[PDB]
Amino acid sequence: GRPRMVDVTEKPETFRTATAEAFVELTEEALSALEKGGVGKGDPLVVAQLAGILAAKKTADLIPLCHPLPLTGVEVRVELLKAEKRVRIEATVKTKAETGVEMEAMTACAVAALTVYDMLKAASKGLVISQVRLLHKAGGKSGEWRR
Amino acid sequence: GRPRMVDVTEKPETFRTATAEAFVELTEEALSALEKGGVGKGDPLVVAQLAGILAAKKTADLIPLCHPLPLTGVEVRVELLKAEKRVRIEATVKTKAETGVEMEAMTACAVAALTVYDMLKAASKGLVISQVRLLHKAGGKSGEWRR
Amino acid sequence: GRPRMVDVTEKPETFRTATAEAFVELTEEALSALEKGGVGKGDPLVVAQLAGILAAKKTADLIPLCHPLPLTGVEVRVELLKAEKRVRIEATVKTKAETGVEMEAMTACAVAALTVYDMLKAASKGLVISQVRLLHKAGGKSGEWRR
Amino acid sequence: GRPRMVDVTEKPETFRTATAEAFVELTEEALSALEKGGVGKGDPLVVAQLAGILAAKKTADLIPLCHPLPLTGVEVRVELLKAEKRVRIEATVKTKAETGVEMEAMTACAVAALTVYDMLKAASKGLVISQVRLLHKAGGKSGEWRRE
Amino acid sequence: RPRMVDVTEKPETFRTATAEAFVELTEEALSALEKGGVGKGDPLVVAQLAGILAAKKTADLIPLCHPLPLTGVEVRVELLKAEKRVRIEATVKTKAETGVEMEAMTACAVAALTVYDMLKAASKGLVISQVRLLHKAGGKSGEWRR
Amino acid sequence: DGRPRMVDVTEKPETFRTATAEAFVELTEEALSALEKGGVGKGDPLVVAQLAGILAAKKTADLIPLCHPLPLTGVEVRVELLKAEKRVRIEATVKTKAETGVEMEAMTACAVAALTVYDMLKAASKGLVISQVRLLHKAGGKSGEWRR
Repeated sequence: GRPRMVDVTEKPETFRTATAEAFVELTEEALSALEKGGVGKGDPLVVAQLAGILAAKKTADLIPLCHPLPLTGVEVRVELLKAEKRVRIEATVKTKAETGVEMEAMTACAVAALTVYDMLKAASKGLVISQVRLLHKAGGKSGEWRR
Repeated sequence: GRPRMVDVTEKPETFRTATAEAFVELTEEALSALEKGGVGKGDPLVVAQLAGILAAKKTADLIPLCHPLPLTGVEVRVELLKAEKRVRIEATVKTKAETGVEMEAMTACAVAALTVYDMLKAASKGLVISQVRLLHKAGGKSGEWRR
Repeated sequence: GRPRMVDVTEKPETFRTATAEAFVELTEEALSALEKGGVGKGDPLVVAQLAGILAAKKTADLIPLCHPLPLTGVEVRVELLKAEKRVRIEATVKTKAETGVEMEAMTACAVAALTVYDMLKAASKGLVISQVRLLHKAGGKSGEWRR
Repeated sequence: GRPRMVDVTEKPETFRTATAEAFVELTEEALSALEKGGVGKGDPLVVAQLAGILAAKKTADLIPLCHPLPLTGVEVRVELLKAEKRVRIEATVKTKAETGVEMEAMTACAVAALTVYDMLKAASKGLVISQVRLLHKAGGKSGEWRRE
Repeated sequence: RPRMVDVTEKPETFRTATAEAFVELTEEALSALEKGGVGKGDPLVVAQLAGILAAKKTADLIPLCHPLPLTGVEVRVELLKAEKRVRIEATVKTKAETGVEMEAMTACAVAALTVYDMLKAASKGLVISQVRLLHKAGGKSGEWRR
Repeated sequence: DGRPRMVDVTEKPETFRTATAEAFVELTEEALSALEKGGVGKGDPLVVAQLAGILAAKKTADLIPLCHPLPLTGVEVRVELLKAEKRVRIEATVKTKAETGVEMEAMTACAVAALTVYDMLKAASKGLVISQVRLLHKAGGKSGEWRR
């Protein structure tokens, strides 16, 4: 029952993809600050979107048993859903390897969300990262998965 | 709109503390796997708890405008709330500095949550991380704060 | 002779600051691409500016004998000098320590320049990072130098 | 202009190579100290050459949109051009991948140059890193390229 | 001069390596270990995870080491009470152009260092007696064992 | 508890700390022979290892889970060949001004320098052994001086 990096040595390298999303719940004082350009640290969404891409590459360094893999693609979307006072984040990671990139996609979303928080923290300490969840995955033995 | 790493050279040095929490909602399959020791990768809670502490230390590397700071204390708790079918993660970070440690606490919880996910991913890809939020903080200009 | 991280343990801690700059020479093709918004990878200046801030924090990990130290302030500016077909980067770093932060400022500028190259090389592989040089530094026994 | 790590998933993996160079212009005092063995921190060229190799491997961590890839070869040369009062750095990186390694070669040279600066700034803060540029690349769709 | 040996034209093949390391304990460190540590947590559990993490960080620690995609990592940290010794074993696997001996060695060395960190409050004299390779396979030179 | 934690030292004073460790690499005849020739073609083993040690001291917090990250104020590493003994000796002294010791930084510096010696010579002999990584001295902290 001890920790281990699962042996995937005898698995073929195949096209892999994963998509996840996360949301940041906005207060009124954070929504208005966001529309005016932030709290003085710069564009919250721009900094968070790039932070997501970087995070995807740093996933193996953050998740102990995660496999170090070469990434062939990373897309990150950070948008304001004004009607919901919510910030939606989506990330898709791709690779050609023996194991999936769900952690990379999830991590990109979680860190981008953490960055939105960092960029609006001044206006509202109570902002909440609500859900971080997988939306899609394809490539491995189990094939395609849809939320 | 340009990103900036807020200058804190001209700022009061005080004792700082921040506490955050996060949750991972489990499916029946994941709960069962958890109670049996995991999916074969090791104890989900033990590995996630350690991941949280490591993440606290890597915060400045993940959050673009976060200040690199010496951390004097990090406590992380990852617990199974059986009846609620969810795992609760709590993290408290302390330091003596010119800037707060809310991001270290938030990041610790987010990465611990992501690790719980990685450790149970095989049972259910649909597990959800949510409610990553700050619970307490003190030492800043804004003073004491509690959810 | 033998490499060493200079012993500065018994040196008094003082305010430290350093400013450096760097330039990236552009071709007409790269300039044109820049004004249209990039080559398809995104805004070259925006990405490079953040890369610079991040690079300042990673300095000690890149320069072998550099002293690791908490930074209290990081400012990075990336500007397009159109008629000159040049991108200028400037960075100022601050802290309170026993050694200077010249490297952090130099590194921030260099990596930002490297990122500008990455964001535009698809247009022209021959782009050149012309210079990376110090402009100012203060602190320590021996302060106050300016080019 | 939204940032993105270009999708190269379906591109075939091929042998890639890239070579770049950089220079550090010296002052009389830097040159003198360099010839004496440094400023007391150690041999500037030796530490810089090793720093360049390490830098190549850290390229993806420094350049936001760069693809993390497995490097299969890294050569770095750091030499003093006494007459020109200049230090020349050259680096050739290789890999088996879907994208080129121009960034790794450029980064290796830039960081090696930064390290030379670090190893001699105690003698002269005015040293200048100049001409970080690509000299050659090959292996991809575009084919061969060389600075003429 | 230093170089990352060019293995671009070498074929990708299954490669594996196993190494081990020991940490000699004092009576006081053993006593502390048996009681759950010095207050920082379970020494063996933290050390075992540190070893896996170390395997992944090998290329960043060993200058001329090649960065490669690891396919498997196993680490075991056991207390040999009577001997007053903690034994660490690690096996790394991959499909690459170069071996993973460094990954296995580094995993054992860092796990041992972590055992030291987790118990040094009880005794500063703890010793990492040795780190050595036990087996490797997959390369041009094929199989090797101590 | 028995659960991991980065010990709370927030209220402790920031004092001058120092630590010295050593490590050895036992050589085979082939490795010893390779060393005297300048290595196995990857470069000077002792030179690369010495730098690796300094770099390792700085990466200690990133390698040891519960170690406190702190600003190092000094790092010295020596890697020497003890011919008659058929082995390489490594010693490292680390310094800082903090609330916790640097025994880990000194121990890690020696361990990684040793691993690097192995990497730089394993082509000659895979049976090289890293023996005795141990602390020799440390001062600062409530416990005071301590010497092997």
